[PDB]
Amino acid sequence: SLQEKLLTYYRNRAAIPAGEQARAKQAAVDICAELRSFLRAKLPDMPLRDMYLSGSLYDDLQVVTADHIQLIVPLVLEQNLWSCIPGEDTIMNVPGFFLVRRENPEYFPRGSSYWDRCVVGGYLSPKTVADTFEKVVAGSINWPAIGSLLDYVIRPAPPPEALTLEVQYERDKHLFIDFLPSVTLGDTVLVAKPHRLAQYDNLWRLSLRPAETARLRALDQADSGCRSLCLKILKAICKSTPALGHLTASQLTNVILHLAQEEADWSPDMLADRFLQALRGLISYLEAGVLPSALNPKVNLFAELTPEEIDELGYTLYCSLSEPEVLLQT
Repeated sequence: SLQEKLLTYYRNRAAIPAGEQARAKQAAVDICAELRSFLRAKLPDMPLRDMYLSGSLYDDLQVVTADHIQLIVPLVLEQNLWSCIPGEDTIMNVPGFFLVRRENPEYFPRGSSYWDRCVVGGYLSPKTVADTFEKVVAGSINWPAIGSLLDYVIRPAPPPEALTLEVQYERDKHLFIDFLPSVTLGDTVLVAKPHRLAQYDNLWRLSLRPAETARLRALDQADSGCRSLCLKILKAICKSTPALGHLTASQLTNVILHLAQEEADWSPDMLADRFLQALRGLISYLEAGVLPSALNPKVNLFAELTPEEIDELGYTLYCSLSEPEVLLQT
């Protein structure tokens, strides 16, 4: 049955062995500690809360192999000196992105904040804040020496991933660590990440992952449902299948959250049914060219995909509907 094929696939392909996940997490802590030391010694004036490791490896959502960690760099902004503006209220008109503006510029003149060095025309530039950390990934830190010292091979990821480090942590296993400079203004948390395409690159991105995955975890906690299990299977398919790799975890997670709004029953025996509904739902969003965020409905999660990527994704999924088991090949 598709049901038993999906559970087999989960067990043998999607689930990451415990050993690699433990070893990857050590590598991340060591890198984070090396970065802590470097910033203490070289950028002591820069105000930061404690950096910490985040993402799907920390909330049991990573699949296939332990290869991706987010290192959150929480910058501290003075709450009276900075405000944020939702992109849809700016002339850029970009939902899910924000400008950050310097406030009280006369009363607290230029220099009253460290972050005044990153201001461009009165706004806190995510490009200038990212560039300050891109200098670290690209190598103001001596990663060869650190790597010899830790027994890892550490190097910058290839372009355009300028805030990402590749870390070979065991023979034959690698990890990508993304350094995410983050600011928090009231209850809004924003991240600077370089983007391919100026429209997004110029603005701070609203962090969506923690709220999306908290919704999913709450839904499953209440009924021990299979929503996460269905998500992980979809992630492992996309990770394992070259055409489908252009789908993101955030996109797949919102497909599942939209389905959880329509279907109350996610008991273990509904996995097969829900898996097929997810495929069909992805097809429908791809044909419309819009996947609204379940948490922020103005944001189109397909906005950054090109139209040919969208057409070719839709085709691959249409080809799989008659025999969905083929998506479980690796």
